[PDB]
Amino acid sequence: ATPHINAEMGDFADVVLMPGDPLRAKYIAETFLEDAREVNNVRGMLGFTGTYKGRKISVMGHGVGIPSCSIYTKELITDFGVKKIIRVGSCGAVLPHVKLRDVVIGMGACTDSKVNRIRFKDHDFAAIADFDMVRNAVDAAKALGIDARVGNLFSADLFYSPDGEMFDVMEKYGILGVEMEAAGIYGVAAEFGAKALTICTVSDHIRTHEQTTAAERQTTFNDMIKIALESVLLGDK
Amino acid sequence: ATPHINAEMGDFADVVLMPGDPLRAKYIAETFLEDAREVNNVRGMLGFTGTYKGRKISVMGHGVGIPSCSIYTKELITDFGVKKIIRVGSCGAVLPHVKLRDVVIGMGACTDSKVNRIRFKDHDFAAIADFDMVRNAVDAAKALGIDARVGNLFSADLFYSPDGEMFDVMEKYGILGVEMEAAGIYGVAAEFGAKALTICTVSDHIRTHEQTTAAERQTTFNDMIKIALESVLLGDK
Amino acid sequence: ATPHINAEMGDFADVVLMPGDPLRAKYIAETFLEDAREVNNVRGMLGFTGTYKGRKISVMGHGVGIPSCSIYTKELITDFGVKKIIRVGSCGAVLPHVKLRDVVIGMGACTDSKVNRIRFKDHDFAAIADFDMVRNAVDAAKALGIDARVGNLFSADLFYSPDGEMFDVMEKYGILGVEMEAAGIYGVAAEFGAKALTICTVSDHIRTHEQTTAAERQTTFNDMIKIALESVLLGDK
Amino acid sequence: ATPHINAEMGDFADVVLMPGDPLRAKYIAETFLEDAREVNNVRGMLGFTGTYKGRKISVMGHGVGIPSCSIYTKELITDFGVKKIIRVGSCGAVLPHVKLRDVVIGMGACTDSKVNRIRFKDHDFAAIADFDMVRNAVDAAKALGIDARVGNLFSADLFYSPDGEMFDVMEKYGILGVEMEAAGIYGVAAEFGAKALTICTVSDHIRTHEQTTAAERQTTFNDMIKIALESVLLGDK
Amino acid sequence: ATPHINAEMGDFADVVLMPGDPLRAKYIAETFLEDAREVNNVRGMLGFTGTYKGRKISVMGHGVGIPSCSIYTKELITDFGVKKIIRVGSCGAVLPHVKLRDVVIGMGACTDSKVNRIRFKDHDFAAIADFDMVRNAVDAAKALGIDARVGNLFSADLFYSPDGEMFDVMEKYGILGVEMEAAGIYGVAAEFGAKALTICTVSDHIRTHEQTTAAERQTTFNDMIKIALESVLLGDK
Amino acid sequence: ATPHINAEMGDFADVVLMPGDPLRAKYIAETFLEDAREVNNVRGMLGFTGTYKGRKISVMGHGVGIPSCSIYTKELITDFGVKKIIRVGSCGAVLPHVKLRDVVIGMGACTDSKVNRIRFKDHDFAAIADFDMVRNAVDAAKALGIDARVGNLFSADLFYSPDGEMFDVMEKYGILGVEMEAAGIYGVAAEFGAKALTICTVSDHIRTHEQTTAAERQTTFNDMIKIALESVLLGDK
Ligand SMILES: Cc1ncnc2c1ncn2[C@H]1C[C@H](O)[C@@H](CO)O1
Ligand SMILES: Cc1ncnc2c1ncn2[C@H]1C[C@H](O)[C@@H](CO)O1
Ligand SMILES: Cc1ncnc2c1ncn2[C@H]1C[C@H](O)[C@@H](CO)O1
Ligand SMILES: Cc1ncnc2c1ncn2[C@H]1C[C@H](O)[C@@H](CO)O1
Ligand SMILES: Cc1ncnc2c1ncn2[C@H]1C[C@H](O)[C@@H](CO)O1
Ligand SMILES: Cc1ncnc2c1ncn2[C@H]1C[C@H](O)[C@@H](CO)O1
Repeated sequence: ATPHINAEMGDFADVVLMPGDPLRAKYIAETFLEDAREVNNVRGMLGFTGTYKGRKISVMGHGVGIPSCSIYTKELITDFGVKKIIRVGSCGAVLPHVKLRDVVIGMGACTDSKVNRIRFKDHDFAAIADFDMVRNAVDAAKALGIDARVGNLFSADLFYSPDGEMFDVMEKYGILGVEMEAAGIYGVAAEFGAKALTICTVSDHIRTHEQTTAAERQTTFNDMIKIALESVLLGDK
Repeated sequence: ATPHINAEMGDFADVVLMPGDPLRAKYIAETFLEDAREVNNVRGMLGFTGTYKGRKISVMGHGVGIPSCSIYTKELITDFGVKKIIRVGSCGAVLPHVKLRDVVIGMGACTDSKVNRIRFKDHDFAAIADFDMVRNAVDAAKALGIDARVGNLFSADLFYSPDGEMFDVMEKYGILGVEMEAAGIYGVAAEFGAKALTICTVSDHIRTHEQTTAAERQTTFNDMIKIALESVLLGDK
Repeated sequence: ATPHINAEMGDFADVVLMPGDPLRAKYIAETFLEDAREVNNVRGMLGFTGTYKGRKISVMGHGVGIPSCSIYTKELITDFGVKKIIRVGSCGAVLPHVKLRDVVIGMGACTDSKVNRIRFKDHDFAAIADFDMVRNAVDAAKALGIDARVGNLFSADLFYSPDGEMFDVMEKYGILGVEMEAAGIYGVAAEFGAKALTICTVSDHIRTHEQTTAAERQTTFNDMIKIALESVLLGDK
Repeated sequence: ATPHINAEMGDFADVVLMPGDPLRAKYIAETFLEDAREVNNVRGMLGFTGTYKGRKISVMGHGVGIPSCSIYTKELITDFGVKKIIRVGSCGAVLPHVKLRDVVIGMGACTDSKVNRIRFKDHDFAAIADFDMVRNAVDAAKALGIDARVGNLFSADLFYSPDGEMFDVMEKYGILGVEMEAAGIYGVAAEFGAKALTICTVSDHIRTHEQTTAAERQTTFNDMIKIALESVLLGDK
Repeated sequence: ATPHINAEMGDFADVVLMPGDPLRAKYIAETFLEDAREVNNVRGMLGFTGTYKGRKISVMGHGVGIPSCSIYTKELITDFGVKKIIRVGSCGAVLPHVKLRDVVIGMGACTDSKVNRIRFKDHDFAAIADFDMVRNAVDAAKALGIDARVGNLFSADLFYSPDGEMFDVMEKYGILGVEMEAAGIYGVAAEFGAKALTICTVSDHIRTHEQTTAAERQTTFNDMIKIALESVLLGDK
Repeated sequence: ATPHINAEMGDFADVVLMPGDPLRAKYIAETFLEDAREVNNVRGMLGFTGTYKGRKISVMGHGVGIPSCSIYTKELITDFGVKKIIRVGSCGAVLPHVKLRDVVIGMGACTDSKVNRIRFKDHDFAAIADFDMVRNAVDAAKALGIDARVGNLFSADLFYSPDGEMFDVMEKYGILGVEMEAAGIYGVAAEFGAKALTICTVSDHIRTHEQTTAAERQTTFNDMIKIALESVLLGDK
């Protein structure tokens, strides 16, 4: 057991999907996983383990922010033998052509956090996902009839940033989505020799304000989970 | 309502206690508050509002990490008229004389996060608590027969830091406890003109390893809540 | 003796009040101290030792700037057994509400200097004063019927800064006064294990642009001194 | 024409392969391109344009260092309509498993330079290659039965660094190869909206200390070129 | 008059020699200048104006540290028509071959202060002296038969630096002397359009720990003054 | 031989003139040196050795950028006995009074590169040239009747800087010319124990956008060469 995970080696699959909303852990378990079992409840961060088409998979939230997800991803890697971590969440878009409900795959992740500089002797560490996982997610999406967008995400420490102009810089450099974990998870993965990938659906615009019915979300959300799960099966091949 | 708080102005008291463990919100509500009511459940972050000796008070978790707590504290201040925020949690000690179960009041808060530099034009912003709140907590503790320790806390972005030596620097500079929110909350308070204070009980040593029975914790925890709540009443005077 | 202080262990009291102007030290000693004697003259940085209501007390200028006061405070602590240092000076206001002749107690101090970053491994070190000393100062003020504002000061390296935009930043984040020593003195207090406090009187308002020099301004300066001196008496008890 | 390129819009193909050694460009053009003609000679930075299996292709050295390649890639993109840039060079390994003659595809690139910080408001910009170009390169390698490692490269500013400790840091975080251009080229691609990729062959192992120069090493260099050229053909389809 | 100087235009010469210690300014005036007249006493920072071989000259202390010297140099340049500032202070030696009483001309000045970074958008500003003034000092020394090393000085913010290893870095890069003003004075000269030069007398050796001993605190301190004064005459010619 | 130079000790003179463009190195050799002999061709970075008025002299390109020039200067200093490096390149003017064809002597060199910060523990290293070499150039110019400004140069990493406003900062602080090597060369000279000086010919004006036009690309470029060569002779004397 670890400080934030009351479980033992083997309780988690070697692949773990992690939503930002804690409530989504249970939802994913009862909707996509078979024969699921609870493996953690520490601090209310419910963790589950089951199988998807025979493949063992676990699901558990990571909390909002690099600090929070750095804890869970780290403990899972070093103490529970986790090899892959797929973050499934939302993101705000700064580009005009990126619309709500669009699926973005963060091959890379910029950030204004200092965690990676702390790790890389104050130099620039390119926080990146595992290449194979990226391609697995892209193909999985294609197979479902979805055209995902692959590029850079921006992991912000402040949802309410005082530097509004930074969003302009993000757009100017091709940032596809703004979230709050990617860079941190990728940093942890590199630090402890694991693999990671972040998949997000555009929840809103950081310049205007589009609209998406309640159904659209729940539907696109299921689509994102399917992409993640099927990407794992492609990876196993 | 806000992105992370599904409530309206008035649903929260002007004073809010915020634990790091989400589960503690409900516990505090049913143990110390009277006539409590649920005011939020978004993303599973239960929020409650009641009265303590006639004084209106709300309680709700803030999540682990500066990013997470910066969201909640901000939304509460700007959209729900909150004037005071008291964080109640745990902390790791680096000083030999600071023992487990000790109560530490963070008058100041150092950090390795970049949020404050982002706010202060890359200069040094002294993340501090409201002075009156600090003295209210100190006196409240005294009245309960508890000698609190007042000084600097260190808000770390990484629970599992690669820079072990930094803990040596912390000890050399009088850091009383290492946690993961203070500096961020104090930053938000200064940014939006509110008042904040962080109170923590030593959960462990970052050099050795003492011991505290399960009872000791639950007991000292109740003590910390009492200190916080009574400090509010002293502030009202 | 030291390179900057030509005196011997014992000449100084364990409590030293330090104004920026060395001629101000002479003023303080002759005005408030009984049986005072000059204990230092090096570089014209006058130092004195006498008694206030029977208590042994010393006063000595610290020169302008963090680099200057860092030397004198350090030497007083490591070579003259000084346990407490109270800076009594002036500052410029940036807050509309902060008026001329207002007494400000710097519980914390922000800064443009990099001295604390050098000390704190390039991270954010919250330069704060000793809690008890702040409490004694506030209680002393109250006793004298003098209102006192407790908060953050800003220790600038350049009295004539090339970027006036920082002033709006200070105002936005609640800085009570701009001086040039507090942050440095607190760094030294932490590094060498001593206690320090900074008290200042608003001599000018950078906002409406206005200085203060008259019987009223000189009356307020004396009040600050009285606050400092009486605060140590309360501390002794 | 430009200050560094004495040619006209149309002389270069929309895809340019760029080695660090200008003499290497001559080698590539004569070895793989048909009906190739020199399109630039300024500063001895030879440039050529020809066809590979009917496809118009150009090759031109980029000089050593981020500052050098930043100029040429920028000009090619903004003044010569170049849409894709493929860097084909060498790198030094730090990972025990990465062997000599191994082909490394830099999906991302870390760095000691501050060029991207200047571009990204002093925050962390993840310098990454174009996903499709990386995918085409990997598929091309596969077709040639050539194994290829996809990951992070490290673009150093100093071939002779004063701090060898950074090498252990690179190894700990999985850097596949150390070169001196990738991070800069990716920054330029992002700033000016173009697509770029860096491919390299391990010419030396900084670990066991060993270079590679022979028929086998030259065979591997040609494979990298073949990979690059064939990757563009796949992209066209 | 200015904030820190009670005088009027014309009270100072167009060239001002400035030692860190006000008492040394007084010594210089009484020893080298004829018709010496005190022009300032604010904060005890003595300033004098007189003649040397018919040439009007001023000498005034600047206090310890960059923040202090920046004030006086600025005011002199913008309100008193000062064209040349020649600092005549002391310094600590780091190089083995540099001994006490040695004269050093700082054509350049390194520093760990943030003032120049504040002025130069966080980039590296090479704080250098006026070339003509440098040559004048060299020639002056030659004529007087006094040895003088021309090179880089280090302007430290902390006389009692917590980073001892930095001295090794200074030595490796040939820093001739360690003081606390050069880089700042040069920053002001460039910002406010004036010329400056720093000349120092090795006061002590940082390695051997040998301070200014013997009656060699005069003649040597005088050599520096002689050179500075004679350098001015050469410049006038 | 070295990694980037195919030659042996003795193949180069103890003094090497270095232009950024290899072709200009070739021009210098054939135009100013007798018995010119090509000593290197690796990567096309032409190097030559011959005699000028009886004095053995070498000239070799260093490529564009700090990373490039650092390599060649380093290798020459540690493996070929080079004692003096005199860069003879071009530069862009920011000051209104500086016109094309103007000669500039960089006694100092500012920069936005991180190389010196890497060498100097993130502090400010004043990248300066060798004083004697500077004076030799001034005197040489005087004798030849060629005007020359002695001052600060700016070594930029990005020829196509995204920060246009920085040019205004350069101008305000009197930067004579903008190039891409000075600060780096000086960093190497100090690190590896050698002497260097950078002389540049205003190639274009950053404001007016006037490039090197007319047949004035020779005689002027020659003045620079004449000064550099004659400065060496003076130094030998
Ligand atoms: C403006 C902004 N910044 C950061 N994250 C944002 C955002 N707008 C939306 N998000 C998304 C992604 C986060 O992970 C999530 C936080 O609730 O919402
Ligand atoms: C080593 C370390 N770092 C940061 N926080 C620590 C810690 N040891 C204990 N804590 C405490 C305070 C945090 O808020 C909490 C996280 O679960 O545990
Ligand atoms: C407006 C302002 N800025 C910086 N320092 C100030 C100030 N007003 C007063 N001071 C204080 C601190 C210094 O020690 C001194 C400088 O005049 O007075
Ligand atoms: C070990 C090492 N370090 C830095 N750059 C290296 C390298 N091995 C190869 N390179 C590459 C990138 C440059 O363009 C060039 C320098 O020799 O080769
Ligand atoms: C060892 C050392 N470090 C820093 N500054 C030093 C020094 N020795 C002498 N000085 C100089 C510069 C200051 O202005 C002055 C303070 O005593 O002496
Ligand atoms: C305008 C400008 N900016 C940066 N470097 C410049 C320049 N004009 C000329 N140069 C110089 C220095 C480089 O080594 C070379 C590149 O063309 O010319």
